[PDB]
Amino acid sequence: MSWMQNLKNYQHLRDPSEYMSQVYGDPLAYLQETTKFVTEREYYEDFGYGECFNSTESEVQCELITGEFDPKLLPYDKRLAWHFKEFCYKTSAHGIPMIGEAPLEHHHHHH
Repeated sequence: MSWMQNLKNYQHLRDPSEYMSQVYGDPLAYLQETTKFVTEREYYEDFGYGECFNSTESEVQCELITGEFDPKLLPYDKRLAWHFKEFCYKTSAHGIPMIGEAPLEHHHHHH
């Protein structure tokens, strides 16, 4: 699984694999990250709750940690830190469950 970090640790190539290892759920998530690398309407509009805010079967427990979301092993740029960590490795769930602007906009989820 360490290959996931090995790709996402740096941005030298346009290979989608770096972002396919970033997000494990809905294609739209790492699709927008592949074309942008930064926040986007669709990137947090259909998202908000799940492994990486996604609506797919939780398998690696991103709500706490996966073993690939280790802060010591993943380099953090300003844009990387905000988008990557908050979307995937965010453990909290407050009034803003999105990457940025969420005026009481909570995506459907179950407790």
